[PDB]
Amino acid sequence: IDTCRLPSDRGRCKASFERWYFNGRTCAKFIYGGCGGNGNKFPTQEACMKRCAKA
Repeated sequence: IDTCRLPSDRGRCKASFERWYFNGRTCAKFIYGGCGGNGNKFPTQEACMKRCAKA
């Protein structure tokens, strides 16, 4: 699991939506405007846990 290592950006921009991301092993939460994301970013925690907590 090398996707949970990628640093997800919150992308300030003109957006401000709360999303989930991987933090080493556990999940996290912040205001992700939608600018800056690859494989560590995720809308719901269900995917964040199923990608690192379930995998």
